[PDB]
Amino acid sequence: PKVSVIMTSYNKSDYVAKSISSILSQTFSDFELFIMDDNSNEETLNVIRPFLNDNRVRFYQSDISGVKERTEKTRYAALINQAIEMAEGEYITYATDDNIYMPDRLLKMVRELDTHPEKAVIYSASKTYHLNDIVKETVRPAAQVTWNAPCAIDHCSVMHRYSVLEKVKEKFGSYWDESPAFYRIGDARFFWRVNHFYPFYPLDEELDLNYITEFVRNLPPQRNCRELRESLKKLGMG
Ligand SMILES: O=c1ccn([C@@H]2O[C@H](COP(=O)(O)OP(=O)(O)O)[C@@H](O)[C@H]2O)c(=O)[nH]1
Ligand SMILES: [Mg+2]
Ligand SMILES: [Mn+2]
Repeated sequence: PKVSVIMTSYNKSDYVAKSISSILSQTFSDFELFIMDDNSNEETLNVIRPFLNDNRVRFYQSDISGVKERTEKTRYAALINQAIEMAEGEYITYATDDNIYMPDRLLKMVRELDTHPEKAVIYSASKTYHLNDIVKETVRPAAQVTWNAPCAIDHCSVMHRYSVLEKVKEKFGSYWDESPAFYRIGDARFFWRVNHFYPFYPLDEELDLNYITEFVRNLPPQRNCRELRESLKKLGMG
């Protein structure tokens, strides 16, 4: 396949079917979808089950159980790293169990990378609807090329060439950072690694949507956004 979509899942039974359906109905259909379930409860696994009949889905379930194992590593970074090692696509993109892709997301992002060989990482705008009907609507624009993506751009709004993963692994030893000190902001920490070598190019369209309507005590102190952002400003790549 041209694209590898990597989705992480953990106990969001009321949302995961809408997320998976949004990917399977994409107008660009040449992808493989990894569904990396982190050993969710029965209700969630039963919602996911029928989607395993789609021949593009590659379903993996971890054996993770209990607070020690849940807090040893940033779990979605570990699962994304596992999927990357099995990925066959030229372009890599990410999805979560509570985010929805707009129907033309893959077509438009693939076209941006096919059309501009000089771009290696692209990001789109993102929208969040607050329900209570809609009480609030938030948009995260994609209006400029940026060398400082941490906490400005979400996990679910990006697509990049597989070759980006090579450069990152050469300097850092892994793709995503599995250290549990970056649990709250794992996507930002991966973007911080990518931003040592590549800027993020904007695609000014809202292509992903979010609907908002013992574990925490066993994590190490959480590093923050300001730390990553200041570190890149200091790095001075743009
Ligand atoms: O033990 C866990 C907890 C979460 N996740 C996944 O991590 C991603 C980010 O999680 P969450 O939505 O809880 O984070 P937030 O929205 O706070 O960034 C989601 O795909 C979850 O399914 C996971 O794989 N294992
Ligand atoms: Mg987040
Ligand atoms: Mn979430």
